[PDB]
Amino acid sequence: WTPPRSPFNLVQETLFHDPWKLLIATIFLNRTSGKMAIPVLWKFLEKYPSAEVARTADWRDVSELLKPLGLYDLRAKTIVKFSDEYLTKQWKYPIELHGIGKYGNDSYRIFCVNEWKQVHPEDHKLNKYHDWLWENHE
DNA sequence: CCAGCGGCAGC
DNA sequence: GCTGCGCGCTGG
Repeated sequence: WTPPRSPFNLVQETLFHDPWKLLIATIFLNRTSGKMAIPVLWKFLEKYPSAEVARTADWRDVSELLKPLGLYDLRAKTIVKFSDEYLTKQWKYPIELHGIGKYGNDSYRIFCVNEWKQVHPEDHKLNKYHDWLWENHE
């Protein structure tokens, strides 16, 4: 299953191949504009390229990267725990994991698995993409 | 110069 | 079903 590319160019479209990276991106976008968040996301993924590395990170280091985005303490701790649960819990949907709610779960179910027809997003950008998918389906 | 704004956990 | 977390951005 490969989610098709869209005219909205959501970052999920280029990260769906790695569920952990896609979900980290959704966390970076919590109450944070993509214009601010996504540049720092590339910085985060360089210093921490996988759940295995991020699980062992000092949350203070992560916080330093997140500082100018806001919500730098909460989310730094969330990212570490989420990355640990991502590899230790035997989840089917990432909503089961700490730090992922409906928005991250809707993203996973549209981009990482072929479940977009079962999804009813409430995020604006997800809705743009999902509405376009129902249109151009066939 | 100023204030409104861009998910999720926990209780 | 309510609150805290939070910065730089942006328009006026």
